[PDB]
Amino acid sequence: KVFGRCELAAAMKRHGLDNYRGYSLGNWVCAAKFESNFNTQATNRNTDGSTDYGILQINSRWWCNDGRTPGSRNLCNIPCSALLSSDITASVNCAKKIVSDGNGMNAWVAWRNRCKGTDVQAWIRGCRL
Ligand SMILES: CC(=O)N[C@@H]1[C@@H](O)[C@H](O[C@@H]2O[C@H](CO)[C@@H](O)[C@H](O)[C@H]2NC(C)=O)[C@@H](CO)O[C@@H]1O
Ligand SMILES: [Cl-]
Ligand SMILES: [Cl-]
Ligand SMILES: [Cl-]
Ligand SMILES: [Cl-]
Ligand SMILES: [Cl-]
Ligand code: NA
Ligand code: NA
Repeated sequence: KVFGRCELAAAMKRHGLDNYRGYSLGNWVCAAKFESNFNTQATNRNTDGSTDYGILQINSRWWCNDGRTPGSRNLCNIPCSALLSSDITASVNCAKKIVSDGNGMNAWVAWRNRCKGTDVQAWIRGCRL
């Protein structure tokens, strides 16, 4: 599924990401935008052979199991394919673990490089939330 911006904002809000670990909702929407262009089916292969999955491009090196990232962890205890669902629950729940892990949203490269320190509230501007 390719979410609309506000649709995703609302879904993320419903799933408790607004101000989760202090990260306002726009951070999460910004991250999703630049990680996946709001596409739940996005996958990208990393240089180490892991793959990033889903709307928040959660990687299989640490967070999910895709059966082809040897030596990796599965800290969200999910098949990576679950992160490709049109239902963002699994991604959100995993993202909550990630962002809780001490590094905040810096785990999301695109967030660090494209959202952090920007006016992320712009990403939820105009949305009914
Ligand atoms: C939370 C999450 O999974 N974020 C992704 C990053 O992990 C990806 O970065 C890449 O992650 C792999 C596995 O840890 C690293 O080996 C790789 O070096 C790292 N790539 C970079 C450029 O840092 C990122 C890839 O675009 O996608 C999400 O942000
Ligand atoms: Cl868009
Ligand atoms: Cl915000
Ligand atoms: Cl694996
Ligand atoms: Cl959802
Ligand atoms: Cl933080
Ligand atoms: Na990425
Ligand atoms: Na894994």
